[PDB]
Amino acid sequence: WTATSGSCKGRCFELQEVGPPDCRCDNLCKSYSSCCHDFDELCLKTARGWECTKDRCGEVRNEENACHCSEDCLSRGDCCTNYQVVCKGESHWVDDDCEEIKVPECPAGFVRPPLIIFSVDGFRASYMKKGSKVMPNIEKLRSCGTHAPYMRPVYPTKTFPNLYTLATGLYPESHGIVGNSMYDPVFDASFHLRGREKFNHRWWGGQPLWITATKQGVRAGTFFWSVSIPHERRILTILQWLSLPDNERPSVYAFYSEQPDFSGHKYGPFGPEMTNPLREIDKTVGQLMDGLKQLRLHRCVNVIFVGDHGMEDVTCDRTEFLSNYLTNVDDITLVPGTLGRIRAKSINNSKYDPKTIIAALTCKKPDQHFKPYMKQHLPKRLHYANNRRIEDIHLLVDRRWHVARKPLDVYKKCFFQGDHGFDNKVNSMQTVFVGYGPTFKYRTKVPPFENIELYNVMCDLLGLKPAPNNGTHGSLNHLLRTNTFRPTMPDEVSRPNYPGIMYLQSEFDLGCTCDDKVENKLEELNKRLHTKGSTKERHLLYGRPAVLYRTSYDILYHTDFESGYSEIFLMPLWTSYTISKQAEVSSIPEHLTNCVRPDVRVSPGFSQNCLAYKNDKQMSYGFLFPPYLSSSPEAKYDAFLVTNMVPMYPAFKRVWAYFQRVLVKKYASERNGVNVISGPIFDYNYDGLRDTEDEIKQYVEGSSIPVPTHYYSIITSCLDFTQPADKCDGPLSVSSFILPHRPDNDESCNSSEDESKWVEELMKMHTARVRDIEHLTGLDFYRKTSRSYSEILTLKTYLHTYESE
Ligand SMILES: *[C@@H]1O[C@H](CO)[C@@H](O[C@@H]2O[C@H](CO)[C@@H](O[C@@H]3O[C@H](CO[C@H]4O[C@H](CO)[C@@H](O)[C@H](O[C@H]5O[C@H](CO)[C@@H](O)[C@H](O)[C@@H]5O[C@H]5O[C@H](CO)[C@@H](O)[C@H](O)[C@@H]5O)[C@@H]4O)[C@@H](O)[C@H](O[C@H]4O[C@H](CO)[C@@H](O)[C@H](O)[C@@H]4O[C@H]4O[C@H](CO)[C@@H](O)[C@H](O)[C@@H]4O)[C@@H]3O)[C@H](O)[C@H]2NC(C)=O)[C@H](O)[C@H]1NC(C)=O
Ligand SMILES: Cc1nnn(Cc2cc(C(F)(F)F)ccc2/C=C/C(=O)N(C)CCOc2ccccc2)n1
Ligand SMILES: [Ca+2]
Ligand SMILES: [Ca+2]
Ligand SMILES: [Cl-]
Ligand SMILES: [K+]
Ligand code: NA
Ligand SMILES: [Zn+2]
Repeated sequence: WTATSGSCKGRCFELQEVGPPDCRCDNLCKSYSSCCHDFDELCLKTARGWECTKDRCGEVRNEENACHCSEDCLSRGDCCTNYQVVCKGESHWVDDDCEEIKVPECPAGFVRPPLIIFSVDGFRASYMKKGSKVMPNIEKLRSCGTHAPYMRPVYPTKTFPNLYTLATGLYPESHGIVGNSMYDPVFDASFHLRGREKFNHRWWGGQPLWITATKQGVRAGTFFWSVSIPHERRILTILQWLSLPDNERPSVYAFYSEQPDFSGHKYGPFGPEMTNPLREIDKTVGQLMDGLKQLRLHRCVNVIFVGDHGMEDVTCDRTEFLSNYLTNVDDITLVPGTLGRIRAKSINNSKYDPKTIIAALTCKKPDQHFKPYMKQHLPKRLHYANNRRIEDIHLLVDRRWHVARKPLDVYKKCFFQGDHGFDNKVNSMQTVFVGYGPTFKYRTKVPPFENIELYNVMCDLLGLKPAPNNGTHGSLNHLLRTNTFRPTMPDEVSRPNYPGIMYLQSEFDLGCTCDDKVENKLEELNKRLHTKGSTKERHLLYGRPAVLYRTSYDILYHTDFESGYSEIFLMPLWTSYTISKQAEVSSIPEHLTNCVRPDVRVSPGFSQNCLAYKNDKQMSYGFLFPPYLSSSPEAKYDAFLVTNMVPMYPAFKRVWAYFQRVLVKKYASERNGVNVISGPIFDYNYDGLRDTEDEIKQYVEGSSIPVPTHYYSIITSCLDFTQPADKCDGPLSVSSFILPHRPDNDESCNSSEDESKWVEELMKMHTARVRDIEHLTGLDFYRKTSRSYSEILTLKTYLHTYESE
């Protein structure tokens, strides 16, 4: 209930929104159906349009008018944005040459440069080049400011998850807005774009930028706009707020455009009808910049032009129907479209089995355009599992496609030609970033980066301390002229032991065997030196990783590789080795096929054993340092040490062996040497963080050997590939993966074929940032380089996406 017969006089777009049944005059009153009776008359004036004309110059102020052309308007802050151009012979901002903004040039009384976030829904990254002729204002922001070729959205590439990630720096699984539509089973309530439940604050986790600002004494304009408030009115409202007295004036604002998304759905990302919405957005940016220029704020404000996601071609005919795969289709609820989320229609259904639903949806049609997953098996780079609002069963849908439950759903609701929501690596889902102003760099292009990083930078721009978030603070320092954040490397928590030879062969009763009783002082001092770490600078090129949690571990040196061996998990946390361009792949000799050798530096009690693997009919083993890449027949023996062994399903060993035998050498050949660090990951609770030992749900039968959920590798070389990996003078290049350690290859529909036809594609699907591996292991990599730490943080957030240009 609203007493809508209070008034909006003097209250239009009030920043402190008032409590029911007192009526409202804020940005969102329309959305709540709670505006005072006179809101439209007083706050949504339209009389005479949005532009000054020659006859209106120096007019008498008429309060009915949408904006003003009178002499007093500038003091008041409510001139039409083109007032100085029409009435004072000024030029439009877009027609002025750009000039470096070295320092904020702000009116007296401004304590910090304001920040204006200009957010555009569905603005696909390629619009910057493809629409450049019709977007002169945006092109000036882009060419004169700092820009990335594209910005990576989060998954799912929907509006609400992405705007709220922008606001918070958090993955959807952490902020809780995991879709445009959601069921929370704790609340037993549903969240939808249309309706009232989305207004409840219990949906919205983390701490968005406007709250961060308020908590720290920085006033914020309201970020949200009701759809019926015209764009010119949103711009004029921001320009009036900027004219408030110092004590009332916000320092941070957002504008939101529903375009070009709205038209993109109807006409496709590049429909001829798309030109007009792009023109209209540009004119809005123009009105803002002209308006700032009139207020002498155009070299004072930092402006961010940013999108939430792109737009792909998707039509009705490109729909897969679950009714074509499932006989029980009415016993499930599907969240449909450009992703699928499945749960049971009724929690009282005891015969609902997710395992049989997944099997019925797996590799059933030759060109099947979606892939089912238990959410914990989704690529770790999506960070899309650790929320009760995300259903256990997920469908990753191919770009250009929809999934629906039954044909009736699609023709009882062709309407649309564009949609979005797909995997956030997909080129069509990429969006835009431009920063322009005194705090951003001048005429600078930066590499693509993820939208989770922006909250930290917006905090830097405003002098705020960010709430804990998923950005890596410092990794975007290269966007900024000043206000950079200078972090220190985290402190190592556990120091390693460096064990020497302390055990006799016969102390080990591991059920292991090796044919190694082979027979010199020239070569014996040599092997001892290698065991003392003489080759370690070749194989540990960027220093040893730091262990950031409490544990007991040993550094083990060898001719070809160095490892940090966990006495708790009975295997390496990490294994590091360098493979030059010239290196040769050899085979495992016949005599060594089932060889596993005791490591006389490590107690039998801290070792794996072969009997456990023999007993465990499901589990086999592999090696972290590949025997195939040994430098010599003699060095090869080190690769068979029980301390280089890890538990591996036979199905996974196909993957691992092809990676180690074929791909490592291929990358060394393509990149001029590679350094590789590989290791296990344990993430049984799918939270993206390193498990403690008491979280482990599976061990090798009858043993204390924990089974990894994933295996990682980080493959580093010189960015200038004319220099070998081990003699690199400048910036580095990295690609990494987090491969799921699965007992079958059901994920890969073509896995009955030769590994050359499917393994590399699997690895590409599971591409990862070094930072993702750090969260999952509690390690910190690249500790000893000569590069600036900010540059290393950028390297650690890099994701190799394997999309064309
Ligand atoms: C991305 O960045 C974010 C931000 O840094 C990282 O998320 C953090 O991860 C931390 C580790 O998991 C986590 O710390 C926990 O906090 C608990 C207190 O939580 C409340 O307070 C904070 C601060 O105000 C608040 O932000 C939280 O908000 C969450 O929960 C509400 C629901 O009420 C949501 O609205 C909101 O969206 C958000 O949800 C997300 O986080 C939770 C986990 O907290 C998930 O379950 C959700 O799915 C969703 O992802 C909270 O309101 C605190 O109680 C925890 O302490 C327990 O665990 C520690 C381990 O050290 C143990 O020592 C303690 O004793 C304690 O254990 C006891 O409780 C157990 C569970 O009930 C029980 O089993 C035991 O027996 C014990 O009695 C813990 O410290 C932090 O909250 C979140 N923050 C956010 C914002 O999500 C994230 O990890 C990063 N991601 C990656 C990949 O790096
Ligand atoms: C989602 C989400 N999360 N945060 N925002 C605000 C926002 C943020 C940011 C950013 F980039 F700076 F972060 C930029 C713009 C916005 C504004 C969004 C907006 O005006 N709309 C989506 C229309 C009205 O929508 C609603 C939504 C809920 C309730 C009532 C109305 N939107
Ligand atoms: Ca959107
Ligand atoms: Ca975990
Ligand atoms: Cl959704
Ligand atoms: K076995
Ligand atoms: Na398969
Ligand atoms: Zn959309």
